[PDB]
Amino acid sequence: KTVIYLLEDGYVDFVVEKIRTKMEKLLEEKDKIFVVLAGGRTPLPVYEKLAEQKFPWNRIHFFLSDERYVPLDSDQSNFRNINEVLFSRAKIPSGNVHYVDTSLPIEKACEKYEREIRSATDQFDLAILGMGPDGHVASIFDLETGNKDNLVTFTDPSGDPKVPRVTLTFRALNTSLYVLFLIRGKEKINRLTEILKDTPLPAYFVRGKEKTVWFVGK
Repeated sequence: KTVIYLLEDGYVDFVVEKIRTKMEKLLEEKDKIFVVLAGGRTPLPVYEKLAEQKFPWNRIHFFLSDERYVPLDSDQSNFRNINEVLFSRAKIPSGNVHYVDTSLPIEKACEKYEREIRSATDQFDLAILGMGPDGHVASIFDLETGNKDNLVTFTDPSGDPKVPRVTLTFRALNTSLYVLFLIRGKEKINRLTEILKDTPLPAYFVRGKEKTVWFVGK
């Protein structure tokens, strides 16, 4: 099923508490858990507070949902931004953090990341995703991209900044037991209403195997 929380106040705190609870439940059941993270303006503040929680970080493995094909120290890099708020703030083992190596030619960066994901797990436990004001998810802007028969693919220059992207596909995202979307404001609410009326925006196709949850602010 899908659950939508409409929040007026205390957005970040509420989201962090829900994520905390879920992650703690997962860890009662399983030795290691596997978590997919989007970048962007809404997830980052949530990660910043998650980094402060007392988790057994050695049991938690993290994967980017997508990456901009730019240097990893660029302010446009999802790695840099999530490293700043989470990976460099919580004491997560290096081996537990998985990202796109944009120093490689883009196809090779994709294949390397695909191999790493496969090696780590056949199933994500949790995906924490944003959605753009156009309905895009991860760096899936077009349905062809999301439908690619791979776990990881790449795009032509797309989105803003308009740069090539490496992204997990619908296939990869949809192995997640729980998919959480974190959105705020009127435009993204408008896109969510379109999704409720079966408009095939990219985000429409990403569902958790157990549950899809939207945390909607504003």
